[PDB]
Amino acid sequence: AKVFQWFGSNESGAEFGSQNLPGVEGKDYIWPDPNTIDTLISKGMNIFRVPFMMERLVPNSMTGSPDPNYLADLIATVNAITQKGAYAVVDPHNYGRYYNSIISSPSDFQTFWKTVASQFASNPLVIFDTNNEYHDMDQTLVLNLNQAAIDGIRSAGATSQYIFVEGNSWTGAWTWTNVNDNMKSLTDPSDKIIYEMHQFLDSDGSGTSATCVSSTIGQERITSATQWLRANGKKGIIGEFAGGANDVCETAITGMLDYMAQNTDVWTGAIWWAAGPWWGDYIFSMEPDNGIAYQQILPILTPYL
Ligand SMILES: O=[N+]([O-])c1ccc(O[C@@H]2O[C@H](CO)[C@@H](O)[C@H](O)[C@H]2O)c(Cl)c1
Repeated sequence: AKVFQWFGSNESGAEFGSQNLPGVEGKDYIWPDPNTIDTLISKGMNIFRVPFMMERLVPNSMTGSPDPNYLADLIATVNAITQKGAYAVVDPHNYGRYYNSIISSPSDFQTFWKTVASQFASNPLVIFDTNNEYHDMDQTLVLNLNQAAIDGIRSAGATSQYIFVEGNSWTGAWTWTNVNDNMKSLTDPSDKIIYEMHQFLDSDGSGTSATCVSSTIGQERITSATQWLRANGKKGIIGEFAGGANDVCETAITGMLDYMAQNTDVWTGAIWWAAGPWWGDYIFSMEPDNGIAYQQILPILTPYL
């Protein structure tokens, strides 16, 4: 049936308006629509990544208590995804930073992660994602933060769940081998680490242009990462990727996914960026029924579902 272990979409919105903390639900940010998630599940997607802000979930100090109202909506979003059998990725979309400062204390980060994991420890369809897109920060620190997250998660008794770890350089697949080699050393008593890498297809890899470099750029940019995963005995996932609704990008997307389908010994699947209810005319919107990617990219993703 399905080609990959996991194939689905980011469900963005709870991390919107990040300049406004705590911000106001329904004004600065919004949670995903369970009904449009239901539509994507019906099409065959089985994984939904849910960005949220660390500061909204655990304000002021990451070692403190959660904010009950924001936590309630995270739980509602997650448990609805998982009630249907799909996996829900809990993603503190924080770039290795808390109140815009590098998270320099692995012990504080471990406590944050025990707190979060304790809210989901009996749900085997939750996936914990240590942090979205570490960047511009010490490389040993990135390793140590990922390890601290794992340690906190497992200390909470959340042992059935996969943990998505992310590297430096915005966890890019194309820069993985030269930047993130030290990530090979991460340890997990559950043996459920997945190396989450992101790959955009525009000139600079920022995912801000709908134009892709070429019809083969996706395969090109993930090839070395694929060899690093295999040689190091690791498993990976593409946790964010996108291209514009045009021929070159559509061919790049197909070529990337086809290459990944030939390498499922290491690639567990792929997650599109992004669906969510506040994208409007976003160049990559996967939100049913009118997102441009839902209209023009989903027909090329269904062959893998
Ligand atoms: O590796 N690079 O040469 C490179 C990586 C990332 C870049 O831009 C960032 O891309 C992120 C997504 O891949 C995005 O979230 C972030 O906002 C961008 O700054 C560049 Cl330009 C280059």
